[PDB]
Amino acid sequence: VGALPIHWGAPTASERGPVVGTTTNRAHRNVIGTHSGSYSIYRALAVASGALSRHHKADLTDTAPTNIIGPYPQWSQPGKIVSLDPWGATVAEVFAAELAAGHDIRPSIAVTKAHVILPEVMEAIQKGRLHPDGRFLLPSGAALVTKAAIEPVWHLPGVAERFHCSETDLRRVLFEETGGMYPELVTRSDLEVFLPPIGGQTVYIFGDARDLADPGVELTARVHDECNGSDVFGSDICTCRPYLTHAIEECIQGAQRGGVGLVAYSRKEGRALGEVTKFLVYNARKRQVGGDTADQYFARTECVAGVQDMRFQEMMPDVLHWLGVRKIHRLVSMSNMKYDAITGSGIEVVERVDLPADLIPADARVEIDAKMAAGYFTPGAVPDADELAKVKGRELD
Amino acid sequence: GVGALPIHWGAPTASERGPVVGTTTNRAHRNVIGTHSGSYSIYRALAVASGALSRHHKADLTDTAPTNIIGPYPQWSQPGKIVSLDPWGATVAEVFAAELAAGHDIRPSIAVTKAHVILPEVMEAIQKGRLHPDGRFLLPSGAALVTKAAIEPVWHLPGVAERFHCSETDLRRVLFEETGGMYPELVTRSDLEVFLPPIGGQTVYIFGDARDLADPGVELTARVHDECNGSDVFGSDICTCRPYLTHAIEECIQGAQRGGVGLVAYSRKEGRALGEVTKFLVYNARKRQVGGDTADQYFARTECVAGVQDMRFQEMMPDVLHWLGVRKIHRLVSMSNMKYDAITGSGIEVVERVDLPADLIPADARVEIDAKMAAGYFTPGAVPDADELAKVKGRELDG
Ligand SMILES: O=c1ccn([C@H]2C[C@H](O)[C@@H](COP(=O)(O)OP(=O)(O)OP(=O)(O)O)O2)c(=O)[nH]1
Ligand SMILES: O=c1ccn([C@H]2C[C@H](O)[C@@H](COP(=O)(O)OP(=O)(O)OP(=O)(O)O)O2)c(=O)[nH]1
Ligand SMILES: [Zn+2]
Ligand SMILES: [Zn+2]
Repeated sequence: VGALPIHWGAPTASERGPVVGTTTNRAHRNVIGTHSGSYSIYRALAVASGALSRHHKADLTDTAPTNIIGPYPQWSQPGKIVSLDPWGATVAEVFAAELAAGHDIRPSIAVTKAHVILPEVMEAIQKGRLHPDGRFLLPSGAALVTKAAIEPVWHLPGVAERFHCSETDLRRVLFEETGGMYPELVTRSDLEVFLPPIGGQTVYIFGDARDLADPGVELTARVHDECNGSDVFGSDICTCRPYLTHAIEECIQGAQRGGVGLVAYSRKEGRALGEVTKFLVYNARKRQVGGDTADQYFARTECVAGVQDMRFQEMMPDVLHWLGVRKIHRLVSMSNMKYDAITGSGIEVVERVDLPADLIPADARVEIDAKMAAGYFTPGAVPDADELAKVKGRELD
Repeated sequence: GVGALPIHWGAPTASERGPVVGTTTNRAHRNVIGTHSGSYSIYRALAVASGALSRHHKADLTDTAPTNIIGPYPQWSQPGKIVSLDPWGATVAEVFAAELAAGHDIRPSIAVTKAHVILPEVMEAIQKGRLHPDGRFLLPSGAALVTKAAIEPVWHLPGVAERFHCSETDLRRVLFEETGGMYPELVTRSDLEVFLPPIGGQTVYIFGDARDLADPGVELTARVHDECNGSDVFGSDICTCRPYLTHAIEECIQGAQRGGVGLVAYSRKEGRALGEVTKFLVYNARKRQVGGDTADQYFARTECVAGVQDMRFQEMMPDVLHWLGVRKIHRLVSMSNMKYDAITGSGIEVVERVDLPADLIPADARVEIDAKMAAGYFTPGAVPDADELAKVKGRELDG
């Protein structure tokens, strides 16, 4: 009849206990916050307008994962996974008794399958770079994938340790810097788990999810942070979608050669500054005295945002650990921030696959040159001060 | 010091309206619930906790101003017309220059810039002769020249409540309860009317001249598209989303080329605003149910998981149109009766409705679009019957 305890990192589901973040019975709630990231606000609108009963509980029939992921040892190693719930995809199975007992437990992960058709993959086929095999890649250009949507679930003591500050400071600052969101951050130190109203990520798996846990199977992977204006709209000011679709191409070939491929797509728009800040910086970049130069790229963000980047890649490897990933043979990525995080978490990276020069869009030179000067991996020449001062950016029109 | 500046929502001028002060550098100046950047205030907090970002930092807005002048328009002050974004949010540096100088730390909630967008479907449209570069709107590279505006949410709680035909205090209590107590000020600070929710906003892509949006004598082609990452980015063939998005973009480019103007609004409402986890759960149940993935079961599968078919509440979606001065949409590249009802209900005339051509429906999206048509989505001709909707049109899992 009371709220179930949570022992983060315990080796069984029973011992770990379920994340109860629903609101149908507040005496059962054992976390701060609520499911579905931002979309709790829309659920509130649906309740307030009469469309949805505040008493509704999901019918989870037939929703269970299409592919079995874990459990793996990483799920129970202390401090290893702190920003998602390793049991979040299998709650209907591992918490069946708690559900029947009356605890309204929602999945925070869902696993299904798809056929993804990307125009860049269809072109890769037309140009003889890819050849359909009928298993991973079809003649239509469709790739067969497993995909997993993963919503955030933060163990605040683990997150604090991840960031080298005390938990009470992390929680106080979370409370203050959001204008006082969730006073239980400072008022309920007994609650260790937080469901923030932020986007999560989506994992695309090419081949067998279980091979992600076998470091003897060659793994091609990219962690991609959302860039809507490119990932969807193809703006030529940045490398994002070209890098994403190049990685997808490489992942398909990886699977075809008998390995496995992984793309994680994490919702951190604009370096987790959001899109308004991102567009303000573009304007400042193009209007500054001297033109849009690579040697001012980072400074223009700094002046608006007070920081260069807020993605905190130190939590990004949790999804890899959830998947059992223990080694990445081909990391399709250049960022030294991502590379240090992944390898700093124990995961070997064998080959770093930089973005081929011919995929850089017409107004993305400023970005990629600044990034290589800042330490992003490249096999070739790093731009020196003189090359960074070239006005490589297009004028405002 | 000075107290918090009052806010008179929908006042005739920026000065009378008052700035949205949602920063945290000075708590005494805050005059709203919440903070800027939607979801991304959580990351800002992390940056401050880690010591990477000073809690005293304030934006240098030098050179950030809109690339295109949007408004002001009468709709910015019509009662209850715009309740989910701040019409002054793009121009705070100009219209609240005084208050900034009096020490009120005021951030934009809107940014307006320009871009060259290069979509593969547009390149292919050129190869097939559906589109022809003109050098001004569409380049031979396939790049289209656009103005784009990122709009983050700013809610006037009394106006939002009215829009939903419920009392303001009921709306605010339910927002508080159903989020697990997100912002107690919702129930504790009835004097604060304005709420900055931690949700995504939208991005408007304008083909041609933004000022023409306010001129109903200029032919407007428009789509309001709700985010579907798994299609809009990854092209899953279960749904129509990216085909509809890129079809609309093609139509907007052409509209601008003929002397008109185009608009695509891209709103962050993943999975009918249920989010992506619920969306994937429903796909699984669709494909495993007795009798297979059929269109007459499509909406039932969502209701069983989510308790509703849809949470996007299109009732707030026309606000951006009114912000842009749109009074008439000559070609609405959309089918949803929910969107159409909200748009016309809000006073915007719609002339032609442009359905998704049959040949752009992906291989496993037949279930979706048939169910939508049978549910009342616009279609130029016949709607499917009880039979037809009962055909197992959906691919099996793995499949
Ligand atoms: O000028 C820019 C440059 C980058 N981004 C954002 C988008 C996202 O937050 C990330 C997109 O790409 P990716 O996910 O692949 O990250 P990265 O740091 O560029 O590393 P790499 O591509 O080497 O993996 O950068 C901007 O908003 N404005
Ligand atoms: O099976 C589905 C069907 C739809 N969506 C969501 C995604 C988003 O919430 C919207 C996709 O794009 P759009 O913005 O164009 O909405 P629509 O209702 O289909 O109306 P129309 O396309 O006719 O304008 O529907 C799902 O999550 N699963
Ligand atoms: Zn980008
Ligand atoms: Zn879709």
